[PDB]
Amino acid sequence: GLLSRLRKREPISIYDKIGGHEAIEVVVEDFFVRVLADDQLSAFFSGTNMSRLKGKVVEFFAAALGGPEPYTGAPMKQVHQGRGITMHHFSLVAGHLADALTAAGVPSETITEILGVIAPLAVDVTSG
Amino acid sequence: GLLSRLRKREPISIYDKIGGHEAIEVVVEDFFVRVLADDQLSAFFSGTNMSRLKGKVVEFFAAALGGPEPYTGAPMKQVHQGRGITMHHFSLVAGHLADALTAAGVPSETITEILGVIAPLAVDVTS
Ligand code: HEM
Ligand code: HEM
Ligand SMILES: [C-]#N
Ligand SMILES: [C-]#N
Ligand code: NA
Repeated sequence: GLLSRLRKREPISIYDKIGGHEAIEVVVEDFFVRVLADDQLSAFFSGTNMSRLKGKVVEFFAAALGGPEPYTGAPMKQVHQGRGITMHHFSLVAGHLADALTAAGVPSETITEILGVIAPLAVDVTSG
Repeated sequence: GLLSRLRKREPISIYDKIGGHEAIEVVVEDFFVRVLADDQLSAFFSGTNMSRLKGKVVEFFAAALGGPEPYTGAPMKQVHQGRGITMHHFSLVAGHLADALTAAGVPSETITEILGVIAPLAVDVTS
C-alpha cells in the first residue's frame, strides 16, 4: 500500500497520487460514458461486453500507473489489430480520458504525465 | 467556500465575487429565458432536456470563472459540433448572458471580465 511503500522510501506512483483503485474505477466508468456517447467511436464497441471491458481497462490503467493489481486481459496489439483504429480515433479516446481525469479533479500536470504513459501505446492500438 | 479559500490566501476568483454557485444558478435560469425567447436561437434547443443542460452550463461557467469544482460535461467543441452555430448566434447568446448578469446586479466591469473569458470560446462553439 502507499503507506508501506513510503516506509520503504519508494516514490509515490501516479496510481497512488490520483487515489488508487477507487479513483481509477470512477475515472474508467466516466471515460466509457464519454467514449460511447461519441458517434465517431461508439461503433467500435458494438459487440462488446462493457462491464468486462471496463474491468480489464481498470486493471490495465492501474498497472500502467504503478498499481499492484495484475492485468488479466489480452495483449494490446493483439486486441486492437485489424479494428481499423487510426491515430484520429486514438486521439479522441485520449481526449475522453483526459476529460474524465479533469472531471475527477486530477491536476492538469498529472493528466499530461498520464497521457505521456498512454500516448506511446498508440503504436500497438492503431492501424494507420 | 470563499471563507476557506481566503484563509488559504487564494486570490478572489470571478466565481467568488459574483456570489458563487448560487448566483450563477440564478443567472443561468434568466439566461435561458432570454435564449429560448429568441427566435434566432430557440430551435437549437428543440427537444433539449433544459434541466440537465442548465446544470452543465452552471458547472461550466463556475469552472471557467475560477470556481472550486471541475466541469464534468462534454467539451465545447464536441458538444456544439455539427450544429452549424455561427458567430452571429454566439454573439446573441453572449449578449443574453450579459443581460442576465446585468439584471442580477453584477457590476458592468465584472460582466466585461466575464465576457473576456467567454468570448474566446467562440472558436470551439462556432461553425
Ligand atoms: C488509450 C489507449 C487504450 C488502452 C489502454 C486500451 C485498453 C484496452 C483493454 C485493456 C482492452 C480489453 C482487452 C481484453 O479484453 O483482454 C481493450 C479492448 C478493446 N479496445 Fe482498447 N484501449 C485503448 C485504445 C483504444 C481505442 C483508441 C479504441 C478504438 C477507438 C479501442 C477499442 C477497443 C475495442 C473495440 C476492444 C474490444 C472489446 C471487445 O473485446 O469486444 N481501444 N482495450
Ligand atoms: C457562450 C458560450 C457557450 C457555452 C459556455 C455553452 C455551454 C454548453 C454546455 C455546458 C452544454 C452541455 C454539454 C453537455 O451536455 O455535456 C452545451 C450544449 C448545447 N449548447 Fe451550448 N454553450 C455556449 C454557446 C452556445 C450557442 C451559441 C448555442 C446555439 C446558438 C448553443 C447551443 C447548445 C445546444 C443546442 C446544446 C445541446 C443541448 C442538448 O443536449 O440537447 N450553445 N453548451
Ligand atoms: C479500449 N477501451
Ligand atoms: C448552451 N447552452
Ligand atoms: Na483484433
